[PDB]
Amino acid sequence: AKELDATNISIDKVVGAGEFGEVCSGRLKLPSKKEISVAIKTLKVGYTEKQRRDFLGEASIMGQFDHPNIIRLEGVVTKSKPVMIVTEYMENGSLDSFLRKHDAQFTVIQLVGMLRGIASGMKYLSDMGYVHRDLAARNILINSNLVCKVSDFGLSRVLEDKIPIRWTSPEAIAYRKFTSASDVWSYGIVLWEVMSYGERPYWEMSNQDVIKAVDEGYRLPPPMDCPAALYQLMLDCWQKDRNNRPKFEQIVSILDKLIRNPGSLKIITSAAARPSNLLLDQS
Ligand SMILES: Nc1ncnc2c1ncn2[C@@H]1O[C@H](COP(=O)(O)OP(=O)(O)NP(=O)(O)O)[C@@H](O)[C@H]1O
Ligand SMILES: [Mg+2]
Repeated sequence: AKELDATNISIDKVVGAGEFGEVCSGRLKLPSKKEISVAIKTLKVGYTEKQRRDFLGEASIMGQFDHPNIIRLEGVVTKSKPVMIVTEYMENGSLDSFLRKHDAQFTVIQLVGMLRGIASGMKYLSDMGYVHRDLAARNILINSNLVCKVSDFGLSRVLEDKIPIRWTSPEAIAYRKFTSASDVWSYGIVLWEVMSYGERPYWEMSNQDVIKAVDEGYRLPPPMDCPAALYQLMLDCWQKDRNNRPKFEQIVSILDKLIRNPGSLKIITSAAARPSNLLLDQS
């Protein structure tokens, strides 16, 4: 992480709050004198050593990536207090809360563009040997041009040697087997979230029932007017055998084909006469 000079940082307004303190919008003056919009996260006063380590540790992971669909770290302030993390500004906030404001208001192709961005960021993250472990719409940020970027590296780990039940693969729930294929499972959940405009995966089902139902082969049902190609992709991401799930590169390719031939999205799926809220996948 670049150590920033605080004279180049100007804080505007508080836009949200996190575990470690506040999130503000503001401006960063770059060494070239160009000024850019940024988000500024500050570590609360009277922080513990653990809080500082976790706060800056997440920035250290973020900083190892330089990709259009991973949130960009502009730098940190550590040599004065409060400690700060400065990232690119994402005008439309978190993807799940953004989509809930706009139910049924985007085209299928717009939604597919969002999904393609997320998949591309994940392809790079997995190429770099990281497993995110908390890939969920609430951890995707979306900018003024609807570009979606992976964020929140608080649970991320290098592949070597509370976790969000609704987004976690059955094998990771069962015995902590986290791999890039468990992030592909999570991607399938994000795909359902996007096509559902921010509906909660598995609604408010008891966690024990989410675990049992999924292990028994039950899957989230097709969102309203969901293209067949996209529901099939969800089912593929949710294969019981992790070896049968697509790789992120394959997901990017699948979505690129749908963008290239939007007519393919005209084939729709539904399941109105099904016996239960979750759908048993035969496959
Ligand atoms: N780079 C950014 N640009 C604009 N807003 C941001 C940025 N980073 C965080 N925020 C906003 O700050 C608020 C608090 O951040 P955060 O608590 O990280 O998001 P919430 O996470 O949506 N999802 P989660 O905390 O995982 O349940 C949210 O409304 C974010 O969308
Ligand atoms: Mg977050």
